[PDB]
Amino acid sequence: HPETLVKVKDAEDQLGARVGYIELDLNSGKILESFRPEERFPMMSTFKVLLCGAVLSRVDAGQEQLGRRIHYSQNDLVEYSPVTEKHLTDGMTVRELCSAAITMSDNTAANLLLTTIGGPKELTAFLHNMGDHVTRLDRWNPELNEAIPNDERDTTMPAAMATTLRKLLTGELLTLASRQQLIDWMEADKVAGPLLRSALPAGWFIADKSGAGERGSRGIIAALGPDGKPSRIVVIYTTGSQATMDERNRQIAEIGASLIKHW
Ligand SMILES: *C(=O)[C@@H](NC(=O)Cc1ccccc1)[C@@H]1N[C@@H](C(=O)O)C(C)(C)S1
Repeated sequence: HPETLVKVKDAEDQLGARVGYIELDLNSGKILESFRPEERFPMMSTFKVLLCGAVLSRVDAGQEQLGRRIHYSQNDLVEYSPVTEKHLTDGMTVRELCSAAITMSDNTAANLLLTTIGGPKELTAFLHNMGDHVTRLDRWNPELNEAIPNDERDTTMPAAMATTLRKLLTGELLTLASRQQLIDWMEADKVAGPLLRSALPAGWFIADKSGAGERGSRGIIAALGPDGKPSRIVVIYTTGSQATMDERNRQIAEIGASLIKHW
């Protein structure tokens, strides 16, 4: 609905920055609405969903185990590791790391997992293999959040990310059990409150992943829908704003309000 695009443009005005947006039909893959669908934006923490998808693919293939324990030390800790920080002693399982990476956006968890699969080059290779020739991971946390203007590193495009998410959640890529696990992690996201969740009506379903980075970078990927089932994928990215975190959250939430209103 174009009324939503009105809000997206308004957000651009308010934030004084580019906003990338896409509304995708989960079932058919049809693009319902878009704004800057093919411009690059830093993925930030949204990459974690793809990372865990790759992990799950290995689990499916027998090359990885969810129960496998990973040990790390103070040395591996990076900024913002609320979960990993508390488990230095006993370590954490792959499953727990994906949970922390997705639900709490634990940066260290993500790094550990990245290493585990072979690094950014491998995640990228994984995406390429699934038909995503746009999305690329080049660095680890925290560098991947630099958001240097015009830098293609660690970026995606709203249309690419939407499409990839659709494949991950509904394609034959992962086994059903792994698909569900991924969705369950995204549904349990605990740090995305002020975003789309704030505009979500009761009884609706939401599986998401937020992210923030330098240079006013903020974004969210989500699968949502009424009556406890997802039916659309929404991707929203922004970068370049000088606005405060709260200002950025509000705009994203208002975008969500509009998309819900015009459902
Ligand atoms: C992913 O996007 C992570 N972001 C940061 O570590 C980058 C950052 C944030 C603020 C200032 C400077 C750099 C984790 N993702 C977000 C998100 O999910 O909202 C957090 C803020 C939780 S950290």
